[PDB]
Amino acid sequence: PFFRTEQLIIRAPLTDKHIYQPYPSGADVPFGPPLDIQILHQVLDLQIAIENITASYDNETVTLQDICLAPLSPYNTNCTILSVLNYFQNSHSVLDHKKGDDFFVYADYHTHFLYCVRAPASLNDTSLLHDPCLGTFGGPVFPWLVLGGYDDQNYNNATALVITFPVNNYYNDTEKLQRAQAWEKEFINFVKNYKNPNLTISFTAER
Repeated sequence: PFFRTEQLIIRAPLTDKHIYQPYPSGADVPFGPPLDIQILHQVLDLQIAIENITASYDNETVTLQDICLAPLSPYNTNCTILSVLNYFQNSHSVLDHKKGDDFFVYADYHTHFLYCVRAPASLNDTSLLHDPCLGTFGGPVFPWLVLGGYDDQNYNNATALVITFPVNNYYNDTEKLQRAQAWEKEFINFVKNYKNPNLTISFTAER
């Protein structure tokens, strides 16, 4: 009777903490293993791969786009994806945005992250990048829904990422429910056969 939850919890066991040192000054900001830039690129590609899973249901193909919660559709049909990567609009190149010299970096994904976790609905991070914080589904991503293992409200210290793909409930529509469940089986098969030594992944699909 409520939305269906497909979910991943991702950790980076072989990755160390690192230190963001802001420019021109500012105090050091620690960043947990899974907010390493290379880990975030890997996770974005896993997320996109999930977005492009297709299941076979009799003579139809079922995509996530067919079954996902797209509350702003038909005008914005982007699937709702609650993920830290949506602060970068699920874009490798936004994630790599940086303002810097040959010696110094004035703004980068650290800056954007630190701003967005406090202003998730903002269209402009007020920094030299001027990047939006809104996810590509047109809505905000609250930091406590997509990060775990941090202390207080220091989301930069997160030790796990939470990625959620809401799917329609299809209450009183068993036919479409069949397609959603076929896609969920394919989701499970994919993730259970995805082994990346730099990542641990807990994964669940709706019962």
